Amino acid sequence: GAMAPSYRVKRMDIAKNDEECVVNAANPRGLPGDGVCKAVYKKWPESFKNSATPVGTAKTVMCGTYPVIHAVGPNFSNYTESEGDRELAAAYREVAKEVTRLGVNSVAIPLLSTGVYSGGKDRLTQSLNHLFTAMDSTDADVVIYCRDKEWEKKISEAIQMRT
Ligand SMILES: c1cnc2c(c1)NCCC2
Ligand SMILES: c1cnc2c(c1)NCCC2
Ligand SMILES: [Cl-]
Repeated sequence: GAMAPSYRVKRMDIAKNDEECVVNAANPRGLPGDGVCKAVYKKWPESFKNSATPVGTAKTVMCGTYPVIHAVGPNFSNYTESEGDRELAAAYREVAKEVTRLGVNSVAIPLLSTGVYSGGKDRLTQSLNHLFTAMDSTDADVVIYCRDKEWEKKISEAIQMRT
């Protein structure tokens, strides 16, 4: 575990992370995809061997010895708000199981279902709160990756609020 497990946020490409493993915002079919998934495909293409997994699950595949945790958030275009919320919570619980199993001291994680899968809604608070519910009981250093300057401030404020 980390000596004083923390949450941090960085605004940059998750393919440049400084952590012991990465969570991919994957699609269920293990396809290269877009956004976080395409950056992950470019950096760790070997990790997409047999990475297909259902919605609400995570499947880890090694790129050399570096673990890529493929986490499949729901596409809110297809799910009801209610069923989408259940699957988004579930995907993060499966990420916490994998991070624990791998014995890493740190993990890079994007906010699931906040981009192309958001159904055109702002889901920062919803996705971040499911991330916390899952990860609070782990002792890995969690580093959250985002792209948007305003999201960086809101994530930073949410982390600081609880400290
Ligand atoms: C997250 C992912 N990609 C990028 C950024 C952040 N910032 C700059 C351009 C590329
Ligand atoms: C491409 C690569 N990394 C990231 C993104 C896109 N979007 C969210 C933050 C991390
Ligand atoms: Cl997304």
